[PDB]
Amino acid sequence: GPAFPGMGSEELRLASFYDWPLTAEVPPELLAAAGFFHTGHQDKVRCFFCYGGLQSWKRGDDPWTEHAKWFPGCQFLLRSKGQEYINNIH
Ligand SMILES: CN[C@@H](C)C(=O)N[C@H](C(=O)N1CCC[C@H]1c1nc2c(-c3ccccc3)cccc2s1)C1CCCCC1
Ligand SMILES: [Zn+2]
Repeated sequence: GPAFPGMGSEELRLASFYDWPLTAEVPPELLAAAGFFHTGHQDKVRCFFCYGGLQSWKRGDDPWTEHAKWFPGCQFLLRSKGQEYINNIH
């Protein structure tokens, strides 16, 4: 099951980005869709399922790609995107 079931809702995850500092550079819509919520500190986000954290986002970073790059064992990632997607990133 998820590490943090309370953030399993995409809508709740999106709401968490109200004070996101990088709206143009990395859209909250994409971050939330990819399982991430904003911690509220700097640009630090975390996946509700695997609890993997990511920071220091660069302009044009793709949340799903970074999710698969750093946390390829996440079951939310697997269910959402499939194994072929994860394999291709590695
Ligand atoms: C360029 N794209 C971005 C999204 C990215 O790849 N970020 C990575 C990342 O955040 N990682 C790598 C796996 C672990 C994670 C880290 N999280 C933290 C946190 C952290 C703590 C709580 C929540 C979120 C992040 C604090 C200090 C260092 C790291 S490295 C690295 C890349 C190399 C420079 C430092 C960050
Ligand atoms: Zn995850």
